[PDB]
Amino acid sequence: SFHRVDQKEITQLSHLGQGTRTNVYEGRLRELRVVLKVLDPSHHDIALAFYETASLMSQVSHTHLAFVHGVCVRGPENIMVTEYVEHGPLDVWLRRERGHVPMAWKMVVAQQLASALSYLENKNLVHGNVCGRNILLARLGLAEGTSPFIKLSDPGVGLGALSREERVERIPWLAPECLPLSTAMDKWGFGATLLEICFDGEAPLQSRSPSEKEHFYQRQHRLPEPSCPQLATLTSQCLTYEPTQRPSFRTILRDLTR
Repeated sequence: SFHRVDQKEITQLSHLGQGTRTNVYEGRLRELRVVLKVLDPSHHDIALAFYETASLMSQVSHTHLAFVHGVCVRGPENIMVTEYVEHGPLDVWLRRERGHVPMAWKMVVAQQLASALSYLENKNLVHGNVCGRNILLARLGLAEGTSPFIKLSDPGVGLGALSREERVERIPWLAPECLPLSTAMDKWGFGATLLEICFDGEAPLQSRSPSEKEHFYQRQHRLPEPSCPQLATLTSQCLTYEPTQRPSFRTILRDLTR
């Protein structure tokens, strides 16, 4: 159950990057500013999972969830059409602007992200790809008199269909119980994303090889506590290996607002 987008209705512009089994381009939709996520040549089950993401994210709404417009099926190309959010991914922005972003700014985006994930929890819908790359900046909020505004993008190809190798590369955003689907995984993803934001877009463990990322989870080592000193109790509660011990998003949002 998703919108079929006819190929006459879209224009493809420049290449922005590569997502999980995708090439991502800027585009136009007749007009709206969009991103075009072109799937790799794939087995039908990967294409199904791609369609499933588009279907689920088409039937939810939130101020801090980016729009999904539909899928264009050119034969045998599959292209998801989604919102272009003006200032792009949070991780790249933070790295370019590092040492100019105050703590108070970071508290605002954490609250906004927790709001969106509170709604998804209430809807009992798994995201499965909460990370800096999928947080998009609609307003910058650094100028005097302003505050930032973010949007969480769709998860792309559903986590359930990816290979073990791909799951290892998503450490430490990936919930440990997903290494060998519940809404509990998104608590861990959220916690990992808060560390990423606090470290100015440098996630922990990203200078290490895949086998060393996996080994860290095998031993069950505890991730570092944030440079944002207020957040430490919260990130550690989110990043606990036992999923049932992680707090609800009602509790997370409540604690962040004060």
